[PDB]
Amino acid sequence: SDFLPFSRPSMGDAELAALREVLQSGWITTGPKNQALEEAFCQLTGNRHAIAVSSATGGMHVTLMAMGIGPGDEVITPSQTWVSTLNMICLLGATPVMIDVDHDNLMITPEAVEAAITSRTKAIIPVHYAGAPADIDAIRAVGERHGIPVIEDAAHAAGTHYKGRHVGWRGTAIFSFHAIKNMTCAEGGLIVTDDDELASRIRSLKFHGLGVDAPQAEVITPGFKYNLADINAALALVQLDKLAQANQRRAEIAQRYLRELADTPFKPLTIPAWDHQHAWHLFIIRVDEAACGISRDVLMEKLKAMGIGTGLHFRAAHTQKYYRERFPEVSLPNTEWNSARICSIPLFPDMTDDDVTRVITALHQLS
Amino acid sequence: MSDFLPFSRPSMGDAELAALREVLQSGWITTGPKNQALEEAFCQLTGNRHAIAVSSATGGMHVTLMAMGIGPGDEVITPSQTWVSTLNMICLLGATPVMIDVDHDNLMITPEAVEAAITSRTKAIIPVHYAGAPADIDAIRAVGERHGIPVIEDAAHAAGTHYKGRHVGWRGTAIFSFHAIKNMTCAEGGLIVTDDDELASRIRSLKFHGLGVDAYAPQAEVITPGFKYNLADINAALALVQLDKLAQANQRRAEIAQRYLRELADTPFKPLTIPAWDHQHAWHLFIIRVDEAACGISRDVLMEKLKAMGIGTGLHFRAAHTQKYYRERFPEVSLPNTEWNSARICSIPLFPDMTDDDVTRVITALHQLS
Ligand SMILES: *Cc1c(COP(=O)(O)O)cnc(C)c1O
Ligand SMILES: *Cc1c(COP(=O)(O)O)cnc(C)c1O
Repeated sequence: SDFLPFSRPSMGDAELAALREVLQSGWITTGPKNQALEEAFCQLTGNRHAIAVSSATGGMHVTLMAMGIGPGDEVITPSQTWVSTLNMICLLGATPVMIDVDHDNLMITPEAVEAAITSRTKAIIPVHYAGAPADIDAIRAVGERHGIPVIEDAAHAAGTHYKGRHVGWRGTAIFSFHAIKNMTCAEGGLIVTDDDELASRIRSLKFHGLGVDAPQAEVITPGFKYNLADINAALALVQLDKLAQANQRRAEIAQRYLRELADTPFKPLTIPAWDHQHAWHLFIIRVDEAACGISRDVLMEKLKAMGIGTGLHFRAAHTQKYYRERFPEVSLPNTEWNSARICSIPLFPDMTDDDVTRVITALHQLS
Repeated sequence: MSDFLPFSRPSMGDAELAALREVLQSGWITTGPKNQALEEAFCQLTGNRHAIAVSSATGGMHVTLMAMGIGPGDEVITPSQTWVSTLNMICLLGATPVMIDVDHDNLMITPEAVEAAITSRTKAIIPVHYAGAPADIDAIRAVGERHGIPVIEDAAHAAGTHYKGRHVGWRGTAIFSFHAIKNMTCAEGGLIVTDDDELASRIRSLKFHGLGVDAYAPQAEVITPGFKYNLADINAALALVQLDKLAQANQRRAEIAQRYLRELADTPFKPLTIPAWDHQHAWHLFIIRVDEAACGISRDVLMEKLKAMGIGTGLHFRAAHTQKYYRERFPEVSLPNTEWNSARICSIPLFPDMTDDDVTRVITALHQLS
C-alpha cells in the first residue's frame, strides 16, 4: 500500500460512467463507441482514416499484412523497441533488418535507415520513443526517395507533436492503449493512415477478412480477429478527453526530474533538436556503473526494496534468445550500450509532489 | 427501435458494473488476478487441468493450432458448417483445411465423415459443438486416437454443455468464446482448456509474444515469435460474473427453447434434432430450417418479414466453402447437407433476458408467416 509503481492508470468515476452507458445500451462489442473513437483520432491527428484494434501489436500485424509484406521482404526496424514489431515481421515470414539508434534519444536516424535499405526493403518502422518524436520528415524523405513506405510505431506518442502537428498527421502510425500508455483501455490500439486502399484492407483483415465482393459480407481473403470492443473504446474515449491534462501533469513531473537529477550522475535521454511537444510517456535514465557507483540492475533492486518500482523499456530485441541465435551477426553498439543501462522511473499523472520527491530523494541516496 | 426484439442481448447489470468498479479501483486493469481466477474457475467447471484465457476464441484457435506445429503441408479436418475464423486460422498458418459435411439434422460432423477424410497429411480434427449441443465427441476422439491425430474442440457454443454427464472439455482440448452473443460474455474473449501440459506451456507463451524462460533462473525473453492474445482483467472480471450467472442463464434459455420446440411442432419450421447421446444442451442458439416448399416462405424472406415486425434473427452460419475466398480456392468442395442447411437456417431470438411475452411475440409471428 506504500509501494510506488512506475506506472498506474488514472481510472475514476468518468470511466465507470462510460462503462455504465455501454452496459446499459446492451451493445458491448464493436459499435458506436468504436466509430466515435476513430472520428476523435482523425480530429486529433488530422489524418483521414482511423482503425481501432485490440492492441497495437495486432495493429502492426494487420498493417504489415495489408501492405503485402511476406517471405523475401525486409523490414527496417530498431532492435531498441518492444519485441512485438520484430515478432510480427517474422510471423508474416518477412525478415527484420535491425539497425542502431541514436545513443542519447534511442531513435533511428535517417542515415542509419538509408544505409540499411536493400532491393528487398518493403517498410521502415521508426519508433517515437518515450513520448518524443523521431525526425520523421527526414526518415520519410529517405523512404520517398526509394519508394519505401514508413509505418510509425506511435505507442509512446499519444499527445506527441512534431513541428506543430500531432504525430500521425500524415502517413501511417499506430497507437497503443495498453495499461501503461498515456491513455488506456487496458488493451487496445488504433491505426491512422492517409492511404485509402491500405485503410480498406486493414479494416477487413482485423475482422476475419470480411468484405463485399451490394452482396452480403463474406470472406474475401482470410483475416484475423483484432477488433476493439465498445466497452474498451468507451474507456479510451474518456482517457482521450483526459489526455491533454494527463500529459501536462506528466510534463511537470518530467521537468522536475530533469532539473533535480541534473546534478546526479544519472543521465536522462536528450531532448531532440527538431521542434516537438513531448508526451512524456516514460522518464528514462541511463545508469553507468562507472559514473553512478551503482549498476542498472542493482539500482532497480534497491529502489524496489525502498518501495519504488521501475521498468525496463526495453531489453533490445537482438539480445533476446530467438533473435540472438537467428541474427548472431547483428552488432548495434548504441543499442547494446543503452539496453544494459536504462530503466524507467515512476512517471504517471496520479503521482503527487511527494511521490516525486520520494523518487528524487532515493536516486540522490543511491548515487 | 425501443420495441425491437434482437436475436440476442447480453444480461449486463449491477453485478457486472460492480466487478468493473473493483478492477478499476485496484488499478490493475490488464492481465492479472482476475485472469487467474477465471482460469481456475474453468478448471473447476470442466474438470480439466489447464485453462488459458485469451482475447477471443479466434485467437485461441490460432495459437492452439500454432502450438501444435500446424503449418504448410498439414491438413486440418473441419466442417464448412461453422464460423469462418477456424478456416481462416488454418489457412493463415499455411495449412490446408479439409472441409467435410455435417449431419443433416444437428449440423455436427460424424465420426464416419472424419475417418473418410483422413490422409497421411492430417494433423488435427476440429469438431464443432453446435448451438449448445455436444458433438459425439467420444466417437470422434476414438477416430483420432486410432490414427494418432489430435482432436481440438470448437466449444464456442458450449459453455454449460454436458456430454455423458461431464462438461464439454473435461478431457482433451476445447476452446470457449465469450463474445457478446455467447451464453457468458465479456464482450470479446475466449478460453482454452487442455489436458496436455506441453501444449498448455506453448500456448501460454504464444499468446503473449513468445516470451519464455530459456532452459539453463533467467528473465523472460522471446524464445520464438508469438502473438498478442492476452485477456485484460477488466474483461476477465466480467466473464467471472457471467460464469456465476451461467447456470441460471442456461436454465432460462432451456425454458425458452422448450417452449419453441413445443409451440413450433405444429408449424412447418424445423428445429435441429436433439442428439441421441446423453447430454445437457446449453441452448446458445435456437435454429430453424425454413424450406420454401414446406413453409410457404423462404429463409431470407422470413428474416426480412420478421425484421419488419420488429424481430431480429441471425444466420449461424453461411457455410464457409460458399464464401468467395473458399469457393474460388476450393471450388471442388461439394457438401450436400451443409449446402441444404446453410441456405435454409436462421436463429430466432434466444437470450435469458427475454420475457414470456417476447417469446410469445416470436411464436405468434412465426405462426403468422407460415
Ligand atoms: C508495447 C509497445 C508496442 C505494442 O503495443 P500493444 O498495445 O501492447 O500491442 C509497440 N511498440 C512499442 C514501442 C511498445 O512500447
Ligand atoms: C463465436 C464463434 C467462434 C469465434 O468466437 P470469438 O470469441 O468471437 O472469436 C468460433 N466458432 C464458433 C462456432 C462461433 O460461434
